[PDB]
Amino acid sequence: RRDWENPGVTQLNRLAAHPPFASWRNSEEARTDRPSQQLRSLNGEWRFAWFPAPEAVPESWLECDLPEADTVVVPSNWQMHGYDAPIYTNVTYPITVNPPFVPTENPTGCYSLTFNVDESWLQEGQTRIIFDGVNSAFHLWCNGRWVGYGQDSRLPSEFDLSAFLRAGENRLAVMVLRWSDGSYLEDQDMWRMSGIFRDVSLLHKPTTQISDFHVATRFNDDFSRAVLEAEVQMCGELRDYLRVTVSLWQGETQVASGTAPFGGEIIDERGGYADRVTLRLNVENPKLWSAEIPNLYRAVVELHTADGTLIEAEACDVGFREVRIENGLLLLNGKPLLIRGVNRHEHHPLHGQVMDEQTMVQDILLMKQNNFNAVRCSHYPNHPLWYTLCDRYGLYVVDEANIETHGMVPMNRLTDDPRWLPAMSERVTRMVQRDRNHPSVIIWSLGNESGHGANHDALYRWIKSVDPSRPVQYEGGGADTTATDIICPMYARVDEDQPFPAVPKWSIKKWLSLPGETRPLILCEYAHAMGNSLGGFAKYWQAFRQYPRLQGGFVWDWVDQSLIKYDENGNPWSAYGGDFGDTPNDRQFCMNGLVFADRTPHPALTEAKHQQQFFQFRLSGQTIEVTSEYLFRHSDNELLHWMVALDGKPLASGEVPLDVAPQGKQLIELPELPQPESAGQLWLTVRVVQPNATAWSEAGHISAWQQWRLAENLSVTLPAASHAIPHLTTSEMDFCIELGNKRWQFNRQSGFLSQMWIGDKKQLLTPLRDQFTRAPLDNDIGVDEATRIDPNAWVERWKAAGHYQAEAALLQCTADTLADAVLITTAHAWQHQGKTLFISRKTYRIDGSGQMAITVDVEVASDTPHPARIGLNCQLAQVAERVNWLGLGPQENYPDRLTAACFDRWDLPLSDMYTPYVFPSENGLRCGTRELNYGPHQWRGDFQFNISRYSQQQLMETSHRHLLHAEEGTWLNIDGFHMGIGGDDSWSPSVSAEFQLSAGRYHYQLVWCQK
Amino acid sequence: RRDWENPGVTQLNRLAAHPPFASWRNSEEARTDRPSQQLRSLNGEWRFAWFPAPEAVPESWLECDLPEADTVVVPSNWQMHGYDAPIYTNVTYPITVNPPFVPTENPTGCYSLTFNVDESWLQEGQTRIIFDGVNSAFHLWCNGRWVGYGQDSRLPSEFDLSAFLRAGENRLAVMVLRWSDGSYLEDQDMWRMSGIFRDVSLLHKPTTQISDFHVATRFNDDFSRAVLEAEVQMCGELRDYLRVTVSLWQGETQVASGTAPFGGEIIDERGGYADRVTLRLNVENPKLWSAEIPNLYRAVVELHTADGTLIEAEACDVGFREVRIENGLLLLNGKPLLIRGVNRHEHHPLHGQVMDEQTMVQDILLMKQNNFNAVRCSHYPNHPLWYTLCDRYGLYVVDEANIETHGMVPMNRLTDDPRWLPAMSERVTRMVQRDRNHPSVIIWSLGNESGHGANHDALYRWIKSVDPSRPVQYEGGGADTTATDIICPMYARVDEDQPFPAVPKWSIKKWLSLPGETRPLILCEYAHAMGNSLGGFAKYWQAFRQYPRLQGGFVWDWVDQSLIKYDENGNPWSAYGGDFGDTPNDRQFCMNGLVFADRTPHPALTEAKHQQQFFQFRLSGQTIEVTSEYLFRHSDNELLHWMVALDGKPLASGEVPLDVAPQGKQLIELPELPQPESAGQLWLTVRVVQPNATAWSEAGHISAWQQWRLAENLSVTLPAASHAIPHLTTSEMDFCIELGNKRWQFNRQSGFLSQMWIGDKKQLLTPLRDQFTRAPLDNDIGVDEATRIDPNAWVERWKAAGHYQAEAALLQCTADTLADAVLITTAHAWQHQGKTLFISRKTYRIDGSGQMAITVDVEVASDTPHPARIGLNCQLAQVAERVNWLGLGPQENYPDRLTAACFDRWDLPLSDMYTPYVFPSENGLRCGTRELNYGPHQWRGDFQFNISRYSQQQLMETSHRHLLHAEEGTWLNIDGFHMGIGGDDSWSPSVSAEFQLSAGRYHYQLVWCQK
Ligand SMILES: [Mg+2]
Ligand SMILES: [Mg+2]
Ligand SMILES: [Mg+2]
Ligand SMILES: [Mg+2]
Ligand SMILES: [Mg+2]
Ligand SMILES: [Mg+2]
Ligand SMILES: [Mg+2]
Ligand SMILES: [Mg+2]
Ligand code: NA
Ligand code: NA
Ligand code: NA
Ligand code: NA
Ligand code: NA
Ligand code: NA
Ligand code: NA
Ligand code: NA
Repeated sequence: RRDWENPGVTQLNRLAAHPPFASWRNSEEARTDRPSQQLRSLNGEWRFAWFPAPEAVPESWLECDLPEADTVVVPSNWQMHGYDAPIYTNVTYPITVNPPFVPTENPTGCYSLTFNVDESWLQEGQTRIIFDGVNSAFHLWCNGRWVGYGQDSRLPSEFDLSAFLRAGENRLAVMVLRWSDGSYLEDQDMWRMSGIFRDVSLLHKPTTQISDFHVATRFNDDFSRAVLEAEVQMCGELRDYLRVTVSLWQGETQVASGTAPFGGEIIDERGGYADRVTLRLNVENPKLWSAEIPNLYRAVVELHTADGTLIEAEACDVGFREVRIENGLLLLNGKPLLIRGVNRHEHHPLHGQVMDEQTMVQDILLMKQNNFNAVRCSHYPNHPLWYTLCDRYGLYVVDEANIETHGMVPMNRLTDDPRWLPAMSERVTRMVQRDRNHPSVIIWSLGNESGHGANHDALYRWIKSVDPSRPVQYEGGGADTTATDIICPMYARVDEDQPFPAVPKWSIKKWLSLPGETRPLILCEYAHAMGNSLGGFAKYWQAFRQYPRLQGGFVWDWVDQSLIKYDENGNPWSAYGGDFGDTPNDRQFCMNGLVFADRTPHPALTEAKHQQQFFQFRLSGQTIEVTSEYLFRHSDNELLHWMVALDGKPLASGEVPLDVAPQGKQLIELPELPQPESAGQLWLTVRVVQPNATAWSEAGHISAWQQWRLAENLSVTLPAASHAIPHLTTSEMDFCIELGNKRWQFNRQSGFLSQMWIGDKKQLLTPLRDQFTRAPLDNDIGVDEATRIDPNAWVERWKAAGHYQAEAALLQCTADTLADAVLITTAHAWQHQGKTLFISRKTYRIDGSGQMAITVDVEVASDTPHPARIGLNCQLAQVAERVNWLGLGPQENYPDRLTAACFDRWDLPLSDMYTPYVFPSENGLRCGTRELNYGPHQWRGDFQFNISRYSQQQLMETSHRHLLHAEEGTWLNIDGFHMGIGGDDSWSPSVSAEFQLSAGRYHYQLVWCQK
Repeated sequence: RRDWENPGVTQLNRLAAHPPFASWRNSEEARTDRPSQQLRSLNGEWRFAWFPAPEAVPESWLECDLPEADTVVVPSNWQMHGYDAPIYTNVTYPITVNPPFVPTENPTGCYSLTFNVDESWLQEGQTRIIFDGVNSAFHLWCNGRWVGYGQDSRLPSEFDLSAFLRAGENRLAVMVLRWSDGSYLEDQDMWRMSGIFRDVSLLHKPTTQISDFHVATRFNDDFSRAVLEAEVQMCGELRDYLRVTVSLWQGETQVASGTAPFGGEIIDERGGYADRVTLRLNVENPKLWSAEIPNLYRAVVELHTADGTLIEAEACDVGFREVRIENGLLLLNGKPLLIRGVNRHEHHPLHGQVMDEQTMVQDILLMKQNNFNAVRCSHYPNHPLWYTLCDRYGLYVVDEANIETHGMVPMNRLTDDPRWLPAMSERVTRMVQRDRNHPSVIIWSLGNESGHGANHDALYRWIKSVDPSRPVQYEGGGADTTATDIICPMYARVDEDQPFPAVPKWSIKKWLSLPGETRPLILCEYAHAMGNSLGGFAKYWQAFRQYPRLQGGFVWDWVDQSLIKYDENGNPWSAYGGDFGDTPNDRQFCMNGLVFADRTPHPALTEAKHQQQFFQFRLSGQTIEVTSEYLFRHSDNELLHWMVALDGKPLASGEVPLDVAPQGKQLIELPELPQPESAGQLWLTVRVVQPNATAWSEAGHISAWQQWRLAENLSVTLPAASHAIPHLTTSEMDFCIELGNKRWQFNRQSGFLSQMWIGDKKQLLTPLRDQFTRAPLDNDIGVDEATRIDPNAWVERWKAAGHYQAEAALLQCTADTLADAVLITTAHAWQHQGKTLFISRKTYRIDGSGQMAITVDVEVASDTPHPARIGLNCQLAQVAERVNWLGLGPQENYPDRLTAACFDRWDLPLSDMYTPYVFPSENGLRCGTRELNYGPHQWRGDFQFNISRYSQQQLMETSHRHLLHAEEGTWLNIDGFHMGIGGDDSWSPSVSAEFQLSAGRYHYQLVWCQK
């Protein structure tokens, strides 16, 4: 019947959706959340054979294992075992757009398992199989007989096997299709994979059973009284002796309990639900759930006879919290939230889209350690364990339906079509039925990038009707449609409007106050963290803090979707789109994470942590004012450490207990600090330290920091009068300068310093030259292709203007002998096709102390695109182990992403001065640097620098980090000025005006000496 | 696969729904609505075989005609051809409630047709087959090859036959199932039938085609300017040369036109619809559509080339009107509606549920002639022609989705279940897609009696999104849920609350002003017209007129659902539930009509016509004030006739043209009327007559009437002195009175007048006795049955109290001789089990003029249920041809249903004094009667009476009208007092307090003489 090419058939013989069941037959096991004998895992070694189409599958496979089959681990994606290629495409569907049809060549995965069933399971009750995740559609047979069919890759499909099984050995056969009509609703920007990629389980339920239960918590005005309402539904043999008991536990203490027979209130002319009961439990002074303090109770639902026979028990964690929107604000337990969120795909570099507990916990720990309090399930319901972990560790969750039709033209072509309403309804309704009891879920989402269709409006109303406890949001069709309670745009900028036709992205500040608008605004996606990014992140956070109705957002996104491949030597490397022969593909656009695929942080993670801090600081004279942004908790695991240093030299430090109420303030007066006689800038650094370990952090965890300049004493002392005078030697081709053990050589044809000697050892492999370009960042490139040129992207503007190919023409090169120095004066013009782009005028003053003072003045043509940098570069002959600097660090920082960096004396291995972005670009810059030390060299001034074994040219020319080779010596880039990195999005120019090098004239000065 | 036991499969290979198409290939034929050669009817003689289940159908039937098959007319219901029994059940499902399963014995109708097509249809283009109505589900084969499957009995199912067609003879095979999962949504209170019961057609469209079009009309503040917006969608290959023109025609004049290429506005990030276009046409001073003046334009939609070649055209009638709810009022073109509505099922006594143009037109004519302006499609989409007729004749329509789940427990079991959302959605969405261009449709309804579920809220929102031009209503779950724009209760009473748990029926006046309530109230069902009913109808209309937000209602219902059966002699009779061996059944509950099945009016229809009049009248002195209730039309076809009569004798008359603006008033001063010295009451009668014929009425049509009492001159003159004196003869057993040739005999054992003679001829066949009971009306019975007794019903209260069994104990019987008269005095006690129910005290005075004056004083025990009547009855020996009376008439009238009746001298054949209700009961009463003449007899007083060949006993004991036999002589019932008939509903006591006989003591007087 080709059910996989029919959106009218999304399942056959599939059981109703419900909250997580375990069918405990002992109430104490249910209370403690211990394993249930009635819930078995079928994970492990299965048999697998790959076919190019379902028509290629032999009939014998239904009755008998195929000899050519392999033994593989389940859950798995079959692409991860090498059976066919994973495909990375963003918007464009991986199949021809011809709904509801899929390709005749439809990769088919034939899974089978021989497994044991105990006689006891078949003597009574009901045995069901549960497939938590099958991508994208499947038929199931048991012992050769057809059972049913399922679609929706991201929710459990359950089938009754009671009539199919025999005692002892049984065989399942599962035919999994890569493509189905469901694929039209699964166009998320991610790797396209397939298989049985979540858990498989066997569940025994009694004939008379709990078939559904809902838990709600309502509160009085000040949250001092609550009512827990539990609606319980049964299936099977309905009798007067039946009862439900709901008991509520706080650890080992029972706080509340209620018992009732079945038979709900009358609801209409035909009566009520005889198979339902609602229990209402009064709870005095409930401990409330938040991401700050994830207080949980345990609810045990016992189905039993009145006279005391437990039939079965189910249970869940209960978090007492109210979510409501009032007067334009999203409130949790009466207080306005500030969402420090991130979007998180389910991705593992080795296992693909298979999730494990260890990876989930690792992610949650890192998120909380970096001041995140919220996660969006981009863009599908997650593995069931995710919600349990968010309940327990404390993260707010946006649970999102598995509906994305991005590649349709227009985007709402399916979502406005009533014929696709059934398929869409199932993806929304079965999510809600599964996840509605989790306190961590605070907002429902209708899916992602599917335009706005009448189906969205219908399903919005459905959710509002069945679950009034949670707002519903949806970004499609302009972010503020009738299908959303929250204005939830993606990549709307802070101040700048983007007035696209039909779906404009207004400035978020402006959006709030459009005529008639009252809703809160929380960005579903913002700060696109692709490669060297998160420029302008601080601008979002300032706006969030200033505007009550700007309640935060979810960063895009958590983890790079890179996959591991192996070279000829068997060494692993990170692969992206196209690396598996997948075509068409979207190359590196799958890597947008704050962390690498192996969960190593990108530098941008520290900027997020800092801007998302829960304590705010102000300094007034000697007094530090600390303000708490916590809504519910006191600062009961926090001390403030302070330190004052003079140009990195510690002068005084202390620690003070933090005792701040939520939303409260504490004033801390610093002790009397002695005025230092020595020249330099005094800097105050404060850090909030957590003395005690928590569920999510180690003792000594730093949660917040801030820095201020204190008193500065400008140096007025003159350097000691030099004994010697440098000697100049002139030839037609060179100016040569000598002083003691030092020599400098300036080439008179090029006008550059071409060599230096310390003692007898040469210092340069390439001359010291101006540099006005950078190896383009992902944000500089956007959607620019070799086959599809985007002329608006920064890289294309620079290329078209000739920035990368401009040749220095020498205008002036002179030498003068002074009383105590030699002065070299140069001027160069950079030209492309008769156009002068830049002029650089320099002096080099070499004095009797051996120091070389370099003054640089640059003119930039007003009509050329603003340059990426204004600086110098050279390749140093030496490779040293360490890099030591006085300036911002320790991590990579750029002009629009340097708030997290602190001014101090930093010392790192050379390798740490390179950031291994999978797609290579300009990287490793440190800004605000006053002194740099490397080998025998010292540079002083006020500059930005990077230092590495890789030239800008190599970074520019290499597509993958594993293909980079260390060059001879060390490439040094020292910039007077560097352009912002941007990142509001990564497909259009996003560098704000104040971070563009538009001044026309630029001045910087450096001293180069030997330390 | 048993697709008929799966609510997830409602169709296979079915084409999208759309407005009525004809694929005109000539624009003038489209404009004039003439036949299209591309649309063929397949109605006529088909081959048919009946089977007990689909499993019994032989495979050979797919390939060739079954020899055992019969030739039958299609469309038809196979029950009407006698292949199996139609079932009448109200609430209880006709199948075991076990969703989604149906009985294994599932009557299966195998239809086939041999046909050929035009050569050119085999050449190119798309040939589809359209089944307008198949009950309840079907599979389709063409030339032995399976095509598809369909459900929903009340909307067209269309399938592409292009790839199945062959040269020469083709064969259709249609397997129709009586029961399917669709049956769970089709539990309407009606006969349960099956088959291909609406049209079958073939439609040949081009491959490049108009696939959908929507027409909208928006207005400025005073309706002097309109914009017609037409959205047009195509299927097939897009070409740059393609255009759409929409032209608007007022008869033969083109008033507006717009032309554009395809390609709609940008709607999201992916662009717009390249396969759609919206045309906007400015219309100055549009003629507006209303039921009062159904002004229509013709919209012609042409798919054509830029250089003028027509590809195809579609078209519809356009009515310019705005429907909105504002400030709690339902407005049409800015004016508040008063709905004079009726519910109408599609029913024919011979053809079952097959509708034809002639019957539809007959219904509309009768509805408009009886002052109805609105119809509710209870409870499913109607035959497509219905809406066209309502567009053109002018009736407001509520279009209702084919969803009723009344028999579920509770009522919302399916409608609150997300697994039934897909099946429900199609029944709503496909109705809107079909009917949205009809101006007569002003309100969408989500179905009937299915409780209130989340699926209702979802679909409510879907309609509001897709079609903002019409309010959405739904009565289920308490009539004021979140799924309705209009408070739309069924059988809510005017003043009396019915505070049922969960779903109370408040007094409609009270309902409006409940805290927070703002919506209009229009009863979806009221005034249940079952048998002798419509008591208290005037109370509704008084309330509707007084309360702005009470905007009327829909009477239940238009036509009795009786079916024709034939007796042994071939004579037809009207049959109801159970008469076909159908069991369980709900007997006469299928007959609730204002008209009989053959469209003959019940007496109740005139009460409806009168109360629904469009002119209101007041009298002050000699001035008649006429007020128009029309919203839009002037009284341009109206003449007022007035007449004054003294006790039925015409005294003066005249006529005046009505010249009244909508909502306006006209004063008409009556001339100087001559004062009659002759005693009696003067009565004024006015009637509004339409001099000119219309589309819906004949010349001379009476649309309104009213009566007033004018001057009364009481008679003070004494009658002529008696010439003779009556003589008394006494025996132990009798008092006999003689005067001339007249004799009266009073039985001294019984205490009643047992005989009268004129000469030798006996006048009585049964003695003249008190009567306190009536043959129970349907309203007296309710849901009371032999198997399940309902003690609250009036009939059960009367039976339990012994009213029907009470025996007359004689207390007193005396005779006195006066100066000119003989006086008989009697007293009787009616008792049951020692309890005295009633006491009757009488005097009979027989004077020398031969007149018998009867004075009756009755005492009714306060603790007995109030009696049905207080009167006398006898069986007269005489059978005469005519009945002449001075009182209310000419039609049957009761105390709570007599406003339409007029006081005058009436003269009818005896048969007209009997109302042939299919279920026999008390009938034919006429009230307010001062004089009754029958043969030689005259009765005078102030009484109610009925007169017929049927005793109350026979009417009470006979289940069907055709089983009644004329008894010897004539049964006369003369009541001093008669109880109301009620009818607010027919399953609970509904007679209002003021019409119950609760006064305890009653007096009346009569004179019996020979004329
Ligand atoms: Mg499918
Ligand atoms: Mg216990
Ligand atoms: Mg046993
Ligand atoms: Mg997308
Ligand atoms: Mg700072
Ligand atoms: Mg079905
Ligand atoms: Mg019903
Ligand atoms: Mg009247
Ligand atoms: Na805010
Ligand atoms: Na991406
Ligand atoms: Na503390
Ligand atoms: Na690169
Ligand atoms: Na009204
Ligand atoms: Na009925
Ligand atoms: Na007139
Ligand atoms: Na009867």
